Amino acid sequence: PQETLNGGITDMLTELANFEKNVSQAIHKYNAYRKAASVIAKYPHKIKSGAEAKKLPGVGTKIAEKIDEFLATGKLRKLEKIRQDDTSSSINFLTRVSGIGPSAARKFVDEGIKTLEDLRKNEDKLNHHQRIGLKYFGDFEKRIPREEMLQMQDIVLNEVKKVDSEYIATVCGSFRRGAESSGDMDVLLTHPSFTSESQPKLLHQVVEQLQKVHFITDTLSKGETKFMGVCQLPSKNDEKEYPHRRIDIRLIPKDQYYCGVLYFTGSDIFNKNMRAHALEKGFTINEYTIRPLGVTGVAGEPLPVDSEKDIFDYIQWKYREPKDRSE
DNA sequence: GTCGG
DNA sequence: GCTGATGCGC
DNA sequence: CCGACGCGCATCAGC
Ligand code: NA
Ligand code: NA
Ligand code: NA
Ligand code: NA
Repeated sequence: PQETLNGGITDMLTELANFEKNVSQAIHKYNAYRKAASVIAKYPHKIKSGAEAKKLPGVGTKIAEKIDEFLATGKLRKLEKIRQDDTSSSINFLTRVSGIGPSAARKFVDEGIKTLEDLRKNEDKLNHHQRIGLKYFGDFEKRIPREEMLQMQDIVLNEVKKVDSEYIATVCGSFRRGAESSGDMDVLLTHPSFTSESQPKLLHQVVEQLQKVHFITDTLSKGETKFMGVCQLPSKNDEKEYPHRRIDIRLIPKDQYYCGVLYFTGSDIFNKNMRAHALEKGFTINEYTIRPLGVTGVAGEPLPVDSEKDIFDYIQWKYREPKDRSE
């Protein structure tokens, strides 16, 4: 299907989704709208009525009614109204800043802070994360072309190996599945010395080396097992500099590493299907391990996993290449 | 808002 | 000061 | 009808 097919409807549902999440603070409604937009975005036909759309899982009575209004009038009165609402449109907007969620956006708008310009004039009211989100507001909304992700991976793999050749690092996400672009860089890291029964500095050493070579430019958060920050590729001589990008690095116990790589590689639809299969096969798979299930539903100890394939073998599933994990 | 036990 | 709740992003 | 739809880190709220 193509955007122009039911783009009006999916755009409408997505906009409704955002107001539910950022203004009404109804996360489940936010996801209901997203689910509806997704199922419709995959429908290979230009919808002619709400009834037609209602046959799709995720589209109920209310969304069907909204589709009827949109099809007959080319808009939704409720959406048009909230769109022009100064307060709501501002709260919704501010959450685009990383660090500013529904609560913060609401507080800011309540005190007259509604724009980036306003945020810029009120630095003392923003925490460290929010300040970084503001500074890179534009860059963070740009996608990362695969070619750049490759350049970024080169650097990450090189520096990690440089700190300790025994580290194992894997860039996951859609990138690992072959995507032509990514929204950020997700790095999974492990070390043989680190197991579930196991140093509290394995992550630090890597983050530090990446900062030393000036790849990592800012830190949103950093703990013993998870780092979230900002990075930027070196500027091509006198050529325009690259935009700053979001990068996360997670340290995971060796014995849980591949369940992690499998999970963070996705896609989400694939994960859902694989776990479903695992269950019907007597196994339960989460991001950390795969465990057998007894005849009464009791989970046993986690099974040994030394590769993604081990996971597939357990559930009698043929190994699936990342490129083929779209679903 | 949608689904389903 | 410490402990648990909350916000946030994923 | 009516409940469902996980966790690390930064920071706050309460003691
Ligand atoms: Na439906
Ligand atoms: Na935000
Ligand atoms: Na946001
Ligand atoms: Na070595």
